Amino acid sequence: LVHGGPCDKTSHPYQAALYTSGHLLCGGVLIHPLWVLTAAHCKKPNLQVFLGKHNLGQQESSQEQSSVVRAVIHPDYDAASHDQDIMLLRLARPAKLSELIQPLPLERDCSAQTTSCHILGWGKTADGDFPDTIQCAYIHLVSREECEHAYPGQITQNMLCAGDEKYGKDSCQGDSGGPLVCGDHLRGLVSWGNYPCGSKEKPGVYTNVCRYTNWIQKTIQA
Ligand SMILES: N=C(N)c1ccc([C@@H]2Cc3ccccc3B(O)O2)cc1
Repeated sequence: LVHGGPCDKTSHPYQAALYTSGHLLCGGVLIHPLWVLTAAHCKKPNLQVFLGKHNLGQQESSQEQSSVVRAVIHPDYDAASHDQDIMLLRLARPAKLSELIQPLPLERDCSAQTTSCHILGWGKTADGDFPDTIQCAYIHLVSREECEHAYPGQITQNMLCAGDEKYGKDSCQGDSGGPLVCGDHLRGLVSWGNYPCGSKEKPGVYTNVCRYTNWIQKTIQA
């Protein structure tokens, strides 16, 4: 996350860290003791999910670990266009809940007009380095028209755009699958965006979670 700052250790209990080959690949969202919601482009071999983490460089008393039993990619995910970029991860071991491990409620209502959001993760910071401490930033939901102009013919109804014209607060490499939180509900998933990271002109693109209400439930019920 570029142009943000360290999160408060207690303000992100739903945050997941996804590892592959000994390094952080993506973020994720705990939405159920058995399920982490992430981006479909985060599918990599032998994913290890870490819950209750704040500082990646140190073993913490609150952290929990789990292998993936089943990675469920949306049937209509299109890798070339990033459309329907959502994946459900079934945890091998259900998450042991505490004050630092809790699921985030999803936004079911597509009509919701809360523009004031926040992003978080352990992705590349302004200096081009990967932080050990989780980063936060307040960003705003950009218009469909503004996004459509920034990325011609690449924005679908399954995508949301959020940024900050003021300082260019954006998600970055390593923040993918992570949350876009609006009104203490999951509004989006870090999907893709401008390179180098920065939303001063071209906003960050997020999977639009409200559209997947039915598929999520149907997957968890299976
Ligand atoms: N809004 C942006 N500027 C933005 C955010 C996240 C990404 C990557 C995409 C990715 C690809 C492959 C593996 C992981 C990721 B991810 O963590 O972030 C790229 C751009």
